Amino acid sequence: AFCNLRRCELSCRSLGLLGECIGEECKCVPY
Repeated sequence: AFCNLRRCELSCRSLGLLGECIGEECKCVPY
């Protein structure tokens, strides 16, 4: 499976941030 970027985003949105995928995993970004 791919990284769930379309849900990673909604998760970082709860912190007021953007979401981003690196390799197979999720992080948040200041963008």
